[PDB]
Amino acid sequence: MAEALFKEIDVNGDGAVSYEEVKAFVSKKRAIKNEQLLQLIFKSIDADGNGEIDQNEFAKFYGSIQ
Ligand SMILES: [Ca+2]
Ligand SMILES: [Ca+2]
Repeated sequence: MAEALFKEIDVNGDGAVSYEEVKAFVSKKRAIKNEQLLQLIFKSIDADGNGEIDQNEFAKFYGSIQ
């Protein structure tokens, strides 16, 4: 219900979540192996898609307020 979830999932306190981090987030709710969805969603959720999505990018992406 906020952006804190993005940083919360980042146990490494890096403020960035890569494709793996994303797939893991949803994996915590169930078991759904999506190679295509992961790749597409990875670049989609990532503003710059630079290996991982930064906290700032996620915030601005939340709600598609770009
Ligand atoms: Ca992280
Ligand atoms: Ca990034």
